[PDB]
Amino acid sequence: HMLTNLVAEPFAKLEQDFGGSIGVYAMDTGSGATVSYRAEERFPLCSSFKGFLAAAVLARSQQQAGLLDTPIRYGKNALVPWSPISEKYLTTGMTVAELSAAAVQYSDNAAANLLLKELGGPAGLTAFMRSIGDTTFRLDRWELELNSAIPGDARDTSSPRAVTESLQKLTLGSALAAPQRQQFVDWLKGNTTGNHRIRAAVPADWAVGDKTGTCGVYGTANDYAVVWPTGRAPIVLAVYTRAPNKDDKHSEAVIAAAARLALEGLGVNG
Ligand SMILES: Cc1cc(C)c2c(CP(=O)(O)O)cc(=O)oc2c1
Ligand SMILES: Cc1cc(C)c2c(CP(=O)(O)O)cc(=O)oc2c1
Ligand SMILES: Cc1cc(C)c2c(CP(=O)(O)O)cc(=O)oc2c1
Repeated sequence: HMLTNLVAEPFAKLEQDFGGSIGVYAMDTGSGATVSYRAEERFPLCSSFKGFLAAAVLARSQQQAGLLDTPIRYGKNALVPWSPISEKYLTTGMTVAELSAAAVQYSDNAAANLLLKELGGPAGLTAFMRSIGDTTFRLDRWELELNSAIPGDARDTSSPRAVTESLQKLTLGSALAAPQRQQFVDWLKGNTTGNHRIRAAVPADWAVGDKTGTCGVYGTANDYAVVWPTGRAPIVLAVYTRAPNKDDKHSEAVIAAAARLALEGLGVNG
């Protein structure tokens, strides 16, 4: 409660300058201290579901040996906008692991949709999240229909708190077996799309993995991350934004600034 009260005023100023709503939940996994701002509100997931998608693939790989090596072939009709890796292998195919890495590290849309199909669609990913104790997450649609980000629409949303809680379980807790857990961490650490978001608030000598999302309407974009400061326990945090008007633009700088405030609220110098 004390740290949440500590950052309420700066968060309100930040979201008023942004012109929308900012949702943050940050957890110090050492002390258990947390910072919350709109942490229970629903925000569109956008591409941030793709991280949980790769975790679901890894969970299944614990039950099905060789799943990660399975080649997947696809047609030109799979190549929806922003498929930067999968479009280069259209004439060849890619493995499940390569699709997962592309979905996490390049936010590749075709890769995400192909893996969603393997897992039974949006309801299958939602079922995985329920299995780890997340009752908030819901995926309803595919890329790119899930970007609609309609105000008040619960489809394809979660809350910052639920995102952080599930991310902790999958990267630091026991939701995945140790080898799969480290693979998930390694994919997040290799993400290329988040340099202007949470990472922009993280000192160079701290390890960080993240997954971004950008819906492109209603000022809606996000990032979640696990941060390993040196000499203390890791921090898990989620930063989500939205705004009232369809033509409102998202802001990467606002996401980075919100991450800075969350870390400052936890007393993590850096
Ligand atoms: C690779 C892929 C992509 C999509 C979008 C789907 C869909 C949704 P649609 O294409 O019907 O709009 C359902 C499905 O079952 O498989 C997919 C596989
Ligand atoms: C896509 C996916 C993956 C897994 C591991 C599950 C689990 C674990 P399961 O009990 O099936 O072994 C529960 C579930 O309901 O959905 C999933 C969806
Ligand atoms: C059409 C499109 C698709 C994506 C995946 C993006 C992303 C990557 P994401 O943040 O969703 O992971 C950033 C962006 O600014 O525009 C996009 C536009």
